Amino acid sequence: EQGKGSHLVLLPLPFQGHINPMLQLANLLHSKGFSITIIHPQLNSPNPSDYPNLNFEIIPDGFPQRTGIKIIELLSAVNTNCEAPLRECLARLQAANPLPISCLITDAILYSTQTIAEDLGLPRIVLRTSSPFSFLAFAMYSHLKAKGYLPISEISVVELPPLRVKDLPGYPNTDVNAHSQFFEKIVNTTRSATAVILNSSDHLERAILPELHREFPIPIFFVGPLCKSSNRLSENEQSCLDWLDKQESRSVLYVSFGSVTEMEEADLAETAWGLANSEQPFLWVIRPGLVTGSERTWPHLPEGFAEKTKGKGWVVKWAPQQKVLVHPAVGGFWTHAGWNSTLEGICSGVPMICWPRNGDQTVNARLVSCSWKVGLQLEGRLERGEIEKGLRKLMADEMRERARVLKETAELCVIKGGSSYVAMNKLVNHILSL
Ligand SMILES: O=c1ccn([C@@H]2O[C@H](COP(=O)(O)OP(=O)(O)O)[C@@H](O)[C@H]2O)c(=O)[nH]1
Repeated sequence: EQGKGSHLVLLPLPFQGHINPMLQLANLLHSKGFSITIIHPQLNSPNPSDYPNLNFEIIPDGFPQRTGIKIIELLSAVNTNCEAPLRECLARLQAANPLPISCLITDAILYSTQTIAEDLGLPRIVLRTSSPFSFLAFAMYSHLKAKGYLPISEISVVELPPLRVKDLPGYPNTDVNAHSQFFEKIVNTTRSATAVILNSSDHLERAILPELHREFPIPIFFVGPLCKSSNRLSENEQSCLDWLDKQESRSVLYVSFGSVTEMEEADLAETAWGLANSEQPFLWVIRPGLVTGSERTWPHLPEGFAEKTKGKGWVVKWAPQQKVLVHPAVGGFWTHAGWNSTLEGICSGVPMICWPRNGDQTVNARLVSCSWKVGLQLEGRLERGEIEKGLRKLMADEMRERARVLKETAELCVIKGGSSYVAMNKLVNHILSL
C-alpha cells in the first residue's frame, strides 16, 4: 500500500466543522497506507474510539469561550494557547520515535503551524475547511475594500458573482482592518505551504476553477466532498433515527446551525414559532451553547411550543447529521450554510434553506440559492412570518431535480476514475515526494 511506512501528523482546528473534514481526510489517508497521528487540544476533543485507525495525542489548551462573537479574538486565542504545547508535543514525538514525521497537515486557520513546521524542518500541507469560493473573497479582501464594497448591501460584487455586498464573508462587530489583517495572515500561511487541500470537487467549483489555481503559487487538490468517503450513538443521536423511522418519506425538515454559531432567546423564539406555524414535521438540533446570555434552561423554547408541536417535532442536543440527511424521511434542511453542512446536503440530495451568520456561511448560502440553486436563503434577524413562508416554500415545490443531479455528480467524482479520487492519488504522490 502506497503510504505504508509514512507517518503523517494532522492538526485540526478544535471545532466540529474543522475536526470532521480533517478526520475524514485522516481516515482516507490511512486507507492509502499512511500512519496517522492526530494532535488536538482538549477543547472539543474528538473521541479516539470513533477513529480506531488513528493515533491521538491530546494537548492542554489553557482555557469556556463564546463562538459566535469576537471570532478573530477566539481564533487567535486558539492558535496562541495551543502553540507552545503543540511545539513541545511535536518535538517529543520526533524524539520518542526517531525510527520520522513525513509531513504536517494543518487547518488553514492554525496559522501558527507555519513557524512550528519551519523550526522542525517539516513540510506543511494546508487543509482549507471552508468553501473554496470563500477563499477567493479572502484573497482579494483589500481589493474589495479598495473598490468601496466594504465596509457595510444588495449591490452586486462584480468580481465575485453571484455574491452581493451582504454576502461577503465577515465576523460580527468587526472592522474591515481587523478582517484584512486576519484574512491576510490565513491567506499567506496557506500560500506558503507545499500544497493546499480543498474539500470540494472540480465540478462543484467549475465556475471559478481557473481563478482558484491563479490565486495559489502552489498545487491545489480538490479531494471533496470528503463526507462522501460511529461505534456508538449517544442517546440524543439514536433518538433522531428512531423518530425519523416513524415519519413520512421526505416530510421532515432537519434544522441545525452547526457547532459554533449562537443566538439570543428572541431569535430562537421566532425560529420556534416559524417552525411550529409552518406545521412541517421537524427534527431540531438545539445544541448546548447555541443560545447565549439567557436565564432560562435548555432548550430555551417558548412556553406552549412543545404542546403546539407534539407529534410533529423532535428536539435534541445533537444529531448524527450525515445519517439524518440520508434518511428517507428527511426532505429539507434548514442550515447555517457551514461548508460541511452545505456539502452534506448536496451529497444527500436534500434541498436546503440557509440562514448564514458569519465567515463563509454567507458565501455558501448565496451559492446554494443562486449558483447551484439547490435551496433558498432567508434574508435578514429571524422573524417567524418570513421563516414560515421559507419553510413552506422549501417543503412544497424542481429544486429537487437540480439537487438530485448535484448528488449524482458528487457520487461520481469520488469513485475510481472520478476527479476527486484522482486528485487524492495525486495528493498521495505529492506527500510521498516530500
Ligand atoms: O447536530 C449536529 C450538528 C452538526 N453536525 C456536524 O457538525 C459539522 C458542522 O460543520 P459546518 O461546516 O456545517 O459548520 P460549523 O459547525 O463549522 O459552523 C458537520 O460536519 C455536521 O454534520 C453534527 O454531526 N450534528
